Amino acid sequence: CQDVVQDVPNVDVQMLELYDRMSFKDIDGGVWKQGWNIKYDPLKYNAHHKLKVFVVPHSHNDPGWIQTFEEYYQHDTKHILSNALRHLHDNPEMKFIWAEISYFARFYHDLGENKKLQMKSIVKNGQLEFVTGGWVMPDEANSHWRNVLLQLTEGQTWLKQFMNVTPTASWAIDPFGHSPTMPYILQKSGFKNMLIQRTHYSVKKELAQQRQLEFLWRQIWDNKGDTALFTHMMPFYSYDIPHTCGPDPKVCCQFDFKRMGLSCPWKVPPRTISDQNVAARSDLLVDQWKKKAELYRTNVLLIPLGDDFRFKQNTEWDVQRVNYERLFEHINSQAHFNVQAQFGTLQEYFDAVHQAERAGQAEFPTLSGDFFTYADRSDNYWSGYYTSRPYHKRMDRVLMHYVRAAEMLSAWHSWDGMARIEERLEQARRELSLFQHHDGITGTAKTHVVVDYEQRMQEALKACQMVMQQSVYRLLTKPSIYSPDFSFSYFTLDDSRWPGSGVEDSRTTIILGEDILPSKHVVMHNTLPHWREQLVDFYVSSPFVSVTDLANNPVEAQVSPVWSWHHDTIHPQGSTTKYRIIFKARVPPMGLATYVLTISDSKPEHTSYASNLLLRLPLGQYPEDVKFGDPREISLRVGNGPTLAFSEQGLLKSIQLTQDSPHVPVHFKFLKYGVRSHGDRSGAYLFLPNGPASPVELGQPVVLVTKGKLESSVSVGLPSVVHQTIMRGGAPEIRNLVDIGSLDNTEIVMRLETHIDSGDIFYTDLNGLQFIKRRRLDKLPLQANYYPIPSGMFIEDANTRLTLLTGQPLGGSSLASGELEIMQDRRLASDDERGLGQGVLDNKPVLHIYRLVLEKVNNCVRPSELHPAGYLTSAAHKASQSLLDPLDKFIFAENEWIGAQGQFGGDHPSAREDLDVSVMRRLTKSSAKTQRVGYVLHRTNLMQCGTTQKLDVCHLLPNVARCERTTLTFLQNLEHLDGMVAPEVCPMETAAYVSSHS
Ligand SMILES: [Zn+2]
Repeated sequence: CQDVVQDVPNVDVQMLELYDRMSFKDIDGGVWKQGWNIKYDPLKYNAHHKLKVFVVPHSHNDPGWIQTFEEYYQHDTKHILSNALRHLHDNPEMKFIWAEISYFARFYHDLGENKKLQMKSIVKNGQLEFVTGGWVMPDEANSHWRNVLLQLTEGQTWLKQFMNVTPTASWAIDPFGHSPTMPYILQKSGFKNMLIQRTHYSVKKELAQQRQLEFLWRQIWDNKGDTALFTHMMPFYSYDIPHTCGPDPKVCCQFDFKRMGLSCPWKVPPRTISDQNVAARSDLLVDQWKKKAELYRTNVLLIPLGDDFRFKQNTEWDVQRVNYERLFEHINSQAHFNVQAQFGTLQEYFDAVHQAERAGQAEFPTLSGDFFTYADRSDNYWSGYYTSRPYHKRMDRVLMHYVRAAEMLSAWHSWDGMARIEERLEQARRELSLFQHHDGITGTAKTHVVVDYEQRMQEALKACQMVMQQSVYRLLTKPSIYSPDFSFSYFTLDDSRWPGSGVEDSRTTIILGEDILPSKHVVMHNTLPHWREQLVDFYVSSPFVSVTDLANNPVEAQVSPVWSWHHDTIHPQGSTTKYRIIFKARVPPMGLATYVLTISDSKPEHTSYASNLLLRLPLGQYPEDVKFGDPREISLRVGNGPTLAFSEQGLLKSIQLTQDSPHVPVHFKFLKYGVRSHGDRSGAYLFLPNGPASPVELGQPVVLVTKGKLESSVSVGLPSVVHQTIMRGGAPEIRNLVDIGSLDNTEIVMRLETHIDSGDIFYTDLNGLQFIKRRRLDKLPLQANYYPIPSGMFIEDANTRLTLLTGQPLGGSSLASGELEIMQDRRLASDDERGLGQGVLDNKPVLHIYRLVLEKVNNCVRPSELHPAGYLTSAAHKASQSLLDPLDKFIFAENEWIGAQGQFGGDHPSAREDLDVSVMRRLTKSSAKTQRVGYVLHRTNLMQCGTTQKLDVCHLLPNVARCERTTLTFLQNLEHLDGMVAPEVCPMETAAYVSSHS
């Protein structure tokens, strides 16, 4: 294994380093507004050194944006794919690339066998080429790497199954900035090349000037270069035809033949190509191509030809094909051009580029880093969509976990097709895959489309719950008794965090009575491959409840009241009819644990009761009366864990890690950003703040303090936010119920203030996979120092680190030494002129979840001050795991459960803490005679600060007949393991394995 901590990779372009030494001047470059007047030596070209031009037709299809998936399918996409099948069949020389397999599967399954075979013929002979072959073209900022791999797998599994093709070239023309997570996953999924477009105009100029627009993109920690993937960055402002022929859009627009009810903004229309004008038209176009070609190191030129939902009308196919063919015929026949031009595919471009490389014609630079935050012009930084529609951003992480749990729980067995496990899991995977779209999770779609995504994800959650509860009943019911009704609800799921009782009062109360129903079985699932102890809670009808395991061993518990917050002043009310029972569940690796909740007369031996302090109320049978008092400071400690001090407004002010350590200042504060009155308006995409954020007036808010042996919390009702700090004996958990209400042109930010001597350095993660060093640049505007916070952010000095872990992707920064900040929600009256044609006025209450880890790092082995990566501690990693993959809770639905067992997976290996089974998925239905199960293993890298059994997934299921290391999609064998043991994986590596069973 490589050391990813001590050694810094040597790369030609390191983006943090490049950023430091770039000026980012927005100079008028001429016809190429953000570049320069490109010049080439015409004697560069001759009969032995021709320019080879591939013109690659394409159609950018959004699976939701202005219209829903189905609306676009019926209005646009089904016509584009009908016409592609017809025109390509009829015209053997015509080419077309297709990215979105969600639309292609929708279309293909509706074809007659004749058309299906015709479709197969144009794929087989390379006329229609799939690029990436993901379900969608995903967002790269907010997306979790697990969901990027899921949507890739869903698209490529469809292509392999129905078209017997696996793309090895990626096409990502529209995501709003680019992540090195994409090459990481692509290169471990068999890919050889990828293409990107939306990178900062100053980065385009800078790389273009050095012909570094093609590069071997490696991971920021990769010393060896084994992660390297060949990347083509397109050089200009758009993927549209005016911005793809060459540097001058006024010329390129004349070669978009559909613009004869569309026109050219530069007011020179395209002209039909004739024998009268082909010599002149060809001279104009080839001059553009030769300028584009000066930006690249080979004599092979990519000329994309398309735009949004193009190639819809058969006459657009005619007018583009016939005019380009007249140009190609003229140019190829005229030796003075020294060009060979033709319709081509993306793979054809890359193949030719690598042929040129192998022949010594070019050697390509190496690059590490990311391409956030994107600006398409001036100060228009796209950091807005890191936060837009945060409700659905949170929903993404919930559904991610439920799909993982449902696939893992159901994987243990083969299921009868009558159970419809495969149908439910396929629905769940596709709704979540669809939401990865760059107008889904981004929050950049119209309100009615956001509603479609929400309803799709809600059906997906329901599908996962049905699979999970059937699976748990099977895993924990004696095989001699197990006799399932596949339509029956054996368990209901209990989720304290989604949507959140403050968002929807939906959690079921377990109603117990010595009369009516004395006891209830509950079951916890642990998707992680190690023993886990976590506090769990349930709603109960009485406070006099005792916890046992199934062996009747008592379990210490705490009962708290059920609190909710109300307006008219924001104040808490307490239930008289339901209570929280809280206890520590101990659950095996990838396993289940059964407990029993039992009512009594009065206070049981092993259940404690929390005190309640209301600073500024009956609780039925709750045996401790609520104490009252004036606003004042408070200090709480749970177990041996940290001591937290709170202001008289119920906001953290300091953390003491240990009894004999200092009171470290850590202040939470809420602030607000506004919208510019004059010039560019913030919208779904753009963050254009009218200066630094302003404190929110908190007034005299009501602070609720609940104190118990197992769990304590401070809650305050602030304007727009019910803020809560929960303590369970480690890093505290922060919950914000965010209701931005009617606060038009407002962004609400949560800031932490410390004396940590961070300076201009902070760390943010990419797709929950890796932490990247950021440097705050005063030469860039505020919105440019905003980065994606998909799962966490941290600041540190020589001695101290503060890490904030998130349960949802949000936008954030460190805008000053010792600060972190993270946006909670945004309400924007104005459109930001990127085509959505509305503001963001559909806000709804969302419960945001966080863990806050203050740590001493002076005895941690940290990377060199030159390393572009950071790494979490054990504590911060486990805290992230708590948020993303908590224990699942199941309440047995019926009065009695015959055959009930107490534990599943007691014999499962407890793997090293830095190892995860990201995916466990059964690949075969019951009717297959060799059953197959896919595993994705990810090993992170944790900082060694000076403090388990081997996991072989090949042997997790019995009767293993063989085991293959595969691509992450499971679609190709990479290494036969004669041994049928999976070798363990290196730090920051991800490997896939498929086990076969007889
Ligand atoms: Zn798009």
